[PDB]
Amino acid sequence: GVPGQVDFYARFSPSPLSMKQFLDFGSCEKTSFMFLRQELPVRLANIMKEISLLPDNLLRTPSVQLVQSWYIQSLQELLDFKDKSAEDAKAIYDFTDTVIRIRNRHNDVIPTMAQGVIEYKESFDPVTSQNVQYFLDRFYMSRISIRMLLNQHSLLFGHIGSINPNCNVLEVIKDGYENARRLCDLYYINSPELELEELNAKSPGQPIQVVYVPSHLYHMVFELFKNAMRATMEHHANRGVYPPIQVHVTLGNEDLTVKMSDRGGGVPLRKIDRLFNYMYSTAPRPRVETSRAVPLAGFGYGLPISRLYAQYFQGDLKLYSLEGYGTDAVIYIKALSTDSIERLPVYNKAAWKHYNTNADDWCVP
Amino acid sequence: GVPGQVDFYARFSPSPLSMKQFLDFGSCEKTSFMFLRQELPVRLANIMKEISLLPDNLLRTPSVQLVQSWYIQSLQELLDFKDKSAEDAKAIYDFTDTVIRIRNRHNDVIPTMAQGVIEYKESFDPVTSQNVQYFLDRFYMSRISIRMLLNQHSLLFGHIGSINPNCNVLEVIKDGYENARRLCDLYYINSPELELEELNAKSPGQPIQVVYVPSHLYHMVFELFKNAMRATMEHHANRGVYPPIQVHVTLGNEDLTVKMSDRGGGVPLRKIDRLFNYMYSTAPRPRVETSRAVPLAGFGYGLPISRLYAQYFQGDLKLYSLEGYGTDAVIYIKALSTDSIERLPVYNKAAWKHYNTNADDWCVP
Ligand SMILES: [K+]
Ligand SMILES: [K+]
Repeated sequence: GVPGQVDFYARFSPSPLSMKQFLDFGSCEKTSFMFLRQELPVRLANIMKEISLLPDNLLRTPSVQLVQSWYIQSLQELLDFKDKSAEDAKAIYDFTDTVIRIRNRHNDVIPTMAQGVIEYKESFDPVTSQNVQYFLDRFYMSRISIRMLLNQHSLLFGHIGSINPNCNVLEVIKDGYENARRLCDLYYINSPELELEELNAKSPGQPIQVVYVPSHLYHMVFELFKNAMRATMEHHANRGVYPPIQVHVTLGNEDLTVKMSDRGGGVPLRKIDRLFNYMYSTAPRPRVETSRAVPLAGFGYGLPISRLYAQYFQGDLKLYSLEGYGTDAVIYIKALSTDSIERLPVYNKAAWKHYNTNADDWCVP
Repeated sequence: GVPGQVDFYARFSPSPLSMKQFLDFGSCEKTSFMFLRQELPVRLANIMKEISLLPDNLLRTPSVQLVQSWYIQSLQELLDFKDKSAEDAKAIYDFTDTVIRIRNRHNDVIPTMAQGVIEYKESFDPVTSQNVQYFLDRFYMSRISIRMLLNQHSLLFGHIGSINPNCNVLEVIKDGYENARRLCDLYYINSPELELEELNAKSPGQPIQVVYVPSHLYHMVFELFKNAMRATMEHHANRGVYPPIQVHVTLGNEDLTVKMSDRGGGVPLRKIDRLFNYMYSTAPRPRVETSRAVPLAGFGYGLPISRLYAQYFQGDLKLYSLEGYGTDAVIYIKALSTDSIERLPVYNKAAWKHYNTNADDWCVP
């Protein structure tokens, strides 16, 4: 059975790696094969059990059925190697090929799962919508983790893979700003300027670098800029004077922090968490047949996924807004590669109970 | 039995009031009596069941035994009225006297419970210390609620009680600043200046007022100033140049926000929650027999209790710090009295399970 393969591997826990451990891999293709031939089936199988717990009307959508079919095909291909000899040179070539194969094929899972959620809302619940939120954080975090392993192995055996041991933080920030700004200019015919301030408390006046995945940092800052820009342009639309977006970067002993500050009018505290809510953030997918500029907010789960990127390596992404004034968004990244450990979801009794269960200890307002 | 009185009333839930409802009371002593003769025993009894669930070595301390004895005496005195005639003028005089009696006697519960926690740490656990954190938020929130009812009734029948329908927010802030500053000058022989900015988005350039309890707002800002000041003076000690504390007040449609910003060097994200942790924040009580200035941090649970004040009426108090640079503390208050509903703990099966129970669904770092 294919349910049997899934059940067997889902019993196991994923094995989180530190950023330092990823970095030591890039220094032996055989040592990666032995790791990944178990780890990948375990990671795939754990998340696949949760897909199965989705509301039937979500599960049954064309998009989710497509995504599930991809996971099933991927598992079966990796489980073709379970016994195949560790000493065999063809098998490891075939593995690195299968990994490269799987990586370079399904870049589309994130918007496709997001289409499934649209298909779900369109044809059809508050009880099960808590399940959807729980699942999607776990699914997308799992995906980040699985993609990380596929990317490292394909880059090394196909800068230490996708890790830059010396990630230039301000450079990434400025690239994120310029790319967001181009989109802002397109949609609003104007855009806020950037004011960038830095403090290396660790070593004052020296460049701020960390061991990091640059494309992760990019996704986070690019998405935050888009959000800051939209808030700014929509708030000050009447005045025609648009306050800059202010970014403060600090390297401390333990935390790299990127604070992004806008004067876009804020959101009250009751509402601010909606920005991280999949069911609320499920906006229409921009249509192909138009020359009209793409809006800076909408489809694609930019903010919730940005936060998952922060949290993946034990960082965080927090928003706090002052309604009527503006918003601060703060990225927290671990300054030390040894503190940077994968945050991985695991399927077990506790995960299953979350889908099948549900603060009585406080009086309701 | 006295356990029996407690059990009977603890079955009931506390009945949270809105700020608007408190305000309508002050417009009929008889209508308050009928309310409080049930509500007070219910509130006392619910919290008393949780005191009983404390670790034995905490429960048995002299200080906690004293506090429990006060709760027991208070309950017994209010339950002297349960049947006594609602139409009787002497009984209502005797009730308003009993309420006034109870209020004007035990102003000391908060440091006394905090002494109990010192006595507990001194002579004696990580499992039960989660119970202590859970209890103390609930106990101190309960206390705020019970004191509120005692204060309203004693003020009205002994500005709408302790509620000011037109609380001048900046005035309270400046009073909090000056009082903190005097203590800062005493301990550090210097202090940061205040920079105060305001925005009434609701009605631009008009004074910012809300329906609120001024002494609650005072406690919050005074405690935050002390914290901002200590961080500032201790960070910049070598330079002898001390950056101002910057406060931004905004009235929006739904939220009154007070942002307090310091350049006191911050705390990494791993540690920032310790400021709200009772067992970690349990510092030595300042000794009487000295002329040495009292430190701005230490004994008394200022920050955790400040946050309980914010949350009591559906507000919040959040900290976010940039390690190596500084910290923002944000008070969130409901702008509308009708959104301002008491947040009350309730004893039931769920509360009991919290003491007798214990994220397996994620991999540990
Ligand atoms: K598992
Ligand atoms: K109860």
